[PDB]
Amino acid sequence: VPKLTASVTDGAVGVTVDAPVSVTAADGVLAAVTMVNDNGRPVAGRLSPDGLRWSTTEQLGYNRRYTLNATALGLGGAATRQLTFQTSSPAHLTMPYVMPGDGEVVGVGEPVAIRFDENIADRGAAEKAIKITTNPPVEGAFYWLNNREVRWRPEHFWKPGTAVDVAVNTYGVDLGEGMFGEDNVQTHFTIGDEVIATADDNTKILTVRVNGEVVKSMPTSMGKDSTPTANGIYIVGSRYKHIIMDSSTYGVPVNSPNGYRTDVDWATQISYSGVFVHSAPWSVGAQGHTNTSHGCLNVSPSNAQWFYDHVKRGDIVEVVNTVGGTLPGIDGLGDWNIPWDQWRAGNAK
Ligand SMILES: *C(=O)[C@@H]([C@@H]1N=C(C(=O)O)[C@@H](S[C@@H]2CN[C@H](C(=O)N(C)C)C2)[C@@H]1C)[C@@H](C)O
Repeated sequence: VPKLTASVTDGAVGVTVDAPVSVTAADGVLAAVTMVNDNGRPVAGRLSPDGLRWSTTEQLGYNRRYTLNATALGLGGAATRQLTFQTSSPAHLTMPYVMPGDGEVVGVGEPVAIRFDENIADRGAAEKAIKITTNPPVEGAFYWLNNREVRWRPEHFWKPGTAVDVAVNTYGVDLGEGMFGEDNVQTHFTIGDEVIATADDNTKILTVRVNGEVVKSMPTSMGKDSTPTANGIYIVGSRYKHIIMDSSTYGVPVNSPNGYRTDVDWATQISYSGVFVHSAPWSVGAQGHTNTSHGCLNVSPSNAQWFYDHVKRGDIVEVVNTVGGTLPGIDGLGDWNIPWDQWRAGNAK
């Protein structure tokens, strides 16, 4: 008689739904295989052309009891078998979100970012549920920025032309304290040209290199000694054609000495802390000579629009020789300031 094997055991509980359920027959073929819930609704499944193996084709649900019926037929006759199991019952669910967006072309400094809408109690599980593929292949590693967002990057800036595939396979995974993934998330992106801009406080020149060659110099005026621009490696973020900056947000009333409601053009964000490269017509005389800002890299209106036009998310701004300290590794765009050994060793525990 034929032999039936399944990837689940009869009477099992807490069966995780991160995996398909499969049925195999030896010494015969599968005539039929059905799987239903406790309202007798069938789960989508597929039987191989050779009749040897069947598998479910759609996500199983949480809190469900499934009944599997299978019948195989061979030379020695027929065999019919049945089992029931129950799936995980989460305490909570969390949903993941991943940047950069799918399809995007990004700069050589862009990390893979996966953000959850709940605190992750088992970072180790989360990391293992995330599969990142790279071509040309390159070693990278996970580091957590806070309790909800993990980052991934190589030791050195990405090589242009690298395809990155990210499969966040969290559905059915116990992420700790009864917390399970709400769904999977998939994304794909590509690394473009190496663009690295360097602001040297010694010279007050912001020089932009594309694949190693200067294509632009910009006189700049960085943060004054009271509020200096931090040295470090910054990752380019969002850009805006026009933006305001209110001191009303952060407590300071606009009708106060240090208050400021300021219309700003051509702003390219390079740190979560609020450092921008932007249009500063009112500082043009100081640019290339004196620092005058609150930290932002002030450039001329046409130098700011050039930057907004030719610089992309993930490109790099390196700041050097100023009187500030270093940008925090965990700023949000400060990832490269954490030494590799510390980054690679991670903080999953
Ligand atoms: C660029 O100069 C823009 C930003 N304005 C700033 C400001 O005047 O405060 C700074 S950020 C500043 C640093 N910490 C403060 C804060 O919110 N915390 C205490 C955490 C705000 C920034 C470069 C433009 C608005 O001036």
